[PDB]
Amino acid sequence: PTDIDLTDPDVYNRGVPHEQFAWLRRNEPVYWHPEEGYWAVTRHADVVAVSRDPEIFSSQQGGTMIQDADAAPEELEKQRMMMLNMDPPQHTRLRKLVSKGFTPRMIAKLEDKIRERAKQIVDEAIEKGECDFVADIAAELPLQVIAELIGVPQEDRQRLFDWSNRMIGYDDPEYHSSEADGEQAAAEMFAYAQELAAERRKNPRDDIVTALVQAEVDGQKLSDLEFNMFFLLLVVAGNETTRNAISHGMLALLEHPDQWERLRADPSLAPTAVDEILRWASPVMSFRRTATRDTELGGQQIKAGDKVVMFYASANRDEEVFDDPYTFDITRSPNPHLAFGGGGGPHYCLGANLARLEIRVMFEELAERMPDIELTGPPERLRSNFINGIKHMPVRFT
Ligand code: HEM
Ligand SMILES: CC[C@H](CC[C@@H](C)[C@H]1CC[C@H]2[C@@H]3CC=C4C[C@@H](O)CC[C@]4(C)[C@H]3CC[C@]12C)C(C)C
Repeated sequence: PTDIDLTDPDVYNRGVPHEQFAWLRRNEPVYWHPEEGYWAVTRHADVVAVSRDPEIFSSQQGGTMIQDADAAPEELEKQRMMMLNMDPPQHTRLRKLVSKGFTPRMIAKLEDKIRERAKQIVDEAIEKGECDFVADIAAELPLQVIAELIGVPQEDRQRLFDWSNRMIGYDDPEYHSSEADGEQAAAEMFAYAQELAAERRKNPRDDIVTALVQAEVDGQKLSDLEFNMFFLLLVVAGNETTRNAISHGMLALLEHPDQWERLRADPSLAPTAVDEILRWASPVMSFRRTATRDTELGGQQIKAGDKVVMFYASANRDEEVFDDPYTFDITRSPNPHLAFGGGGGPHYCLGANLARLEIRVMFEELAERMPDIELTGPPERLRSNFINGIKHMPVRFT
């Protein structure tokens, strides 16, 4: 087709450009886009290869955002204490410090409380009748859960939601008002997080803030900025990913009504349904790396300093991996999708167990309760070159 600029948010205004991805996978799977420029990596195996080699494909050298913020090097330095933008050994140490609360056994203990919240959220949405599926359901469950898990009082959860909207929504006019919105949001959140850390140091609780201030690995503890940036990461990741998998998942189930019928008849399909909802929605569309040295990928020569972009949404339609990839099949198995990153990468989603649980519980509850969910208008996409997000989705229940 054309040589679309896949770092341009407007390219995604009418949905994920899956035909361009499909053409690239078949014809130019490792493709240099000129513009200085970037390599588009669109095949499943190549995204896996890039992800599992941080020595060659660095997250630190040029950060992980896909658009050229090169001549503003102050924004790279403002984000370099983000765990996402660290290479080993720095990243290894930080990941060990923060990982304890997200092991499967730690996440498994949350299922009953998550289920209680999802049941109440769905109940209140059903009584409301007409509502926004995002604000009242898809956003509300992960927001309540992430507040309770972190240790933020439920009364303050709306501040968490507004902050993270301002931090990721820098390309959407509704979510942000000026170029310093996210920086100011970060300053406010850092002040809030430090208050919480101070309280839990004096008086520990069973929450993630207490786990973080108490954590100690190899004689190391979290510094103030390390704590602040992980607190931020948890809040934003918790509020800007799961809700989009839920929104796009509900949309796909309504757009493929036979699949929704079968989930409501057999709720034991929910685990595989979650993975197909993640493959389908690919809420995190892409992440960037930078080649630390000359190297070859898919028979293509990548130089030191070259920007390399992994497109997870393209990999999640790779015909070599998924049979009939444009079919939404909630029983698809196996389903080695890359929605959480390439398998084998050191940055593979720390919250993957929590995300799956939240999505599974929510759609179970939406299924067990069997209201007739129906769209009353077109969903409004988030303007972004990074998130595949739904801002609003008006629906009617029963
Ligand atoms: C719900 C859908 C989610 C998706 C699709 C998603 C996607 C991703 C992706 C693609 C990465 C980077 C992988 C890589 O670079 O190799 C990542 C990293 C990460 N995610 Fe998730 N995520 C989700 C939910 C969550 C949640 C709920 C949390 C925590 C509350 C979370 C916490 C993190 C953290 C801390 C990292 C950085 C790990 C590191 O750098 O070592 N994520 N996520
Ligand atoms: C939903 C995806 C999820 C998390 C990715 C987040 C944590 C990345 C995305 C956008 C970044 C911000 C951009 C601009 C600035 C301004 C700066 O002054 C302070 C740092 C800050 C807020 C950056 C803070 C970090 C942000 C939110 C998954 C994939 C981990």
